[PDB]
Amino acid sequence: PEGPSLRKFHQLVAPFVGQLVVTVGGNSKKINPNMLEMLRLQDSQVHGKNLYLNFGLTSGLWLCFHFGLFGSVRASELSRATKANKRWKDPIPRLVLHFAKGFLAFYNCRIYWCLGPTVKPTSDILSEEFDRRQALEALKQASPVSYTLLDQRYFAGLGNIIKNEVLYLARIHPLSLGSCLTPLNLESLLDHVVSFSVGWLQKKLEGKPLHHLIYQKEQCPAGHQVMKDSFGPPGSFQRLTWWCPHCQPKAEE
DNA sequence: GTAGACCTGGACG
DNA sequence: GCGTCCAGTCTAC
Ligand SMILES: [Zn+2]
Repeated sequence: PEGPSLRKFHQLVAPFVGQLVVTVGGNSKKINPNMLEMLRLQDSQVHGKNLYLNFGLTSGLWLCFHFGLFGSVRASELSRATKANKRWKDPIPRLVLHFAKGFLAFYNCRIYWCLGPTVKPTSDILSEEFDRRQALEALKQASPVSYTLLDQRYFAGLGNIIKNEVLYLARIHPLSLGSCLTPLNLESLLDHVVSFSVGWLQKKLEGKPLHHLIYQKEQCPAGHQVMKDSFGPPGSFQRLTWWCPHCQPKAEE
């Protein structure tokens, strides 16, 4: 659900760190609510698309959250239905941590026990420590850049809106092989990765709408027809790809 | 296994 | 503005 989205969720968690969990609800099968209640939320960490919560009385237990298309974290607030589905049923949170003075609700998310966190901001596109050397080394391989950009090892937080928009901003075709691009090209691509993700975050802190340049658009800024197709491994959830053949000619061998 | 809703912003008509 | 569409986890079958 993109790395800016996870930074927001982590921030919503932050004021509850250090409080006793009083009651635990939600519909999730796996996580026995009788492991959390009356422990303290003693740490919260975010890395790329993952959120890690630690529970203990200090090391401790870690719950990892990985969110779906409609996944969300909500602070002392419930989501509700606004109209009838084509065939009004409110969404059911998967986990709720209740504190003495508020709660956190977790929706449309796989939640599981883990040994701990893996939170390193070298591989994280929004962190100050984002390691562009390793990102470039990943981008230069003989693979379409649109595939490599989604590798969370090098671009933690990069999802489909970022993929599609930055490829347009760099005027790079999504099937161009990183090995057939110039070093200047891939430098512009990294610049746009960082700039666009940060700008989107700025728009999100205010209530400003993010307007797509290529993503889900019929025409490009120049007025061309935008092509849409799906590329990558069949497991992938971000195969959908928008591009303008005119502004993003495929670089050739 | 497959088919599809999703409480929703952003983009169309 | 008004209406409609659709883009990881979960459910139905
Ligand atoms: Zn164009």
